[PDB]
Amino acid sequence: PVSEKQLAEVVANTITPLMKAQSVPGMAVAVIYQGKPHYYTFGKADIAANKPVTPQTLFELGSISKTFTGVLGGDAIARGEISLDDAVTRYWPQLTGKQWQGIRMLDLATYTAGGLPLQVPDEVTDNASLLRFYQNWQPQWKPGTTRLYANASIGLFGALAVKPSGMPYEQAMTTRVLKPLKLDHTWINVPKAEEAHYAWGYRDGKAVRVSPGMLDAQAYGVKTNVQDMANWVMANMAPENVADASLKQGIALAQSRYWRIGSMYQGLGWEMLNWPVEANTVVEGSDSKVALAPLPVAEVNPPAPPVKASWVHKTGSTGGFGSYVAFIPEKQIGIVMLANTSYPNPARVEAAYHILEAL
Repeated sequence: PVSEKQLAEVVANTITPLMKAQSVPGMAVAVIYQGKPHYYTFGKADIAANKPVTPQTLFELGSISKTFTGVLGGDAIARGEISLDDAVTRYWPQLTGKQWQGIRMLDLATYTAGGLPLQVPDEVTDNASLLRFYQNWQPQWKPGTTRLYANASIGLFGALAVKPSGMPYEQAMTTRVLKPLKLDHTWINVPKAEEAHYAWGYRDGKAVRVSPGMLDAQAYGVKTNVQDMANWVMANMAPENVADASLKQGIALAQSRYWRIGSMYQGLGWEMLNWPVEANTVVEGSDSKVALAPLPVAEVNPPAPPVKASWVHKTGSTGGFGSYVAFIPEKQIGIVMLANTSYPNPARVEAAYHILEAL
């Protein structure tokens, strides 16, 4: 049974050399081992103000925000409010272009609509321009044939998934997901009273924070601390412990397997590989060259329910932040790495695999 002081040793020996090689200002780390969350903090949250990183320090999750979007969407399906096979036009009737015919909610959620772009153009600033962007979009591929990771895709999924609730995205997310799991320090909009905890991200010696953007909340705008994130991983790793029924099923639906892309499977927000897996496979798959590339998919119909023998993970970044989350349900172990500088994905995955290897 790994000793507590042995776990502390492993973490330090992997993280300190990482921060020195990658010039990382600060980092909060959480390792889940045998039903227990272990926190480790390093460096500075604010270089100028010389504020240290603490368990209450808030970091920008960037794309890991998509795991929340997927679970919220999952909860909505579990309630009967939406169906994955539903047409997108059912929820947004103004989307009249013929190219939208045949596109389902599943496609928006899993990046298989046919080439929706990585980013929403900054030229888009309101409902009118947002509608125009989608009406004029010309697909490169037919639906359900190619996966192309994109904010413009799952971003719209989240915006539409909450319409039946009648609540605004931020409210739906707080009342159906955050409050039930007691994630009291997870925000889309950081309150005045909590700003003292919001770290600064760094890029090229400059201090930056994420900028407002269309569909930002649904695709990359969540901020949180290592504690709420640790409890987020535990809720997803062991969903039987979740009290609310729709939420519990929502989490199962987000970890289901809808498509196979080589050795990886696409869930709602979450990405999975079968466990056991070699390090090289997870690491090279995380490189922008593969991760952002368009690749062919194989449909998993019926969708396969959650497989415990899986490596479930998600990378996430913003201009000045770099984060990573990974867990293996069968072994009940997980890891959270939040940093205030965006360093290469491969280096993040390698560090996490090494640490989980010692458990």
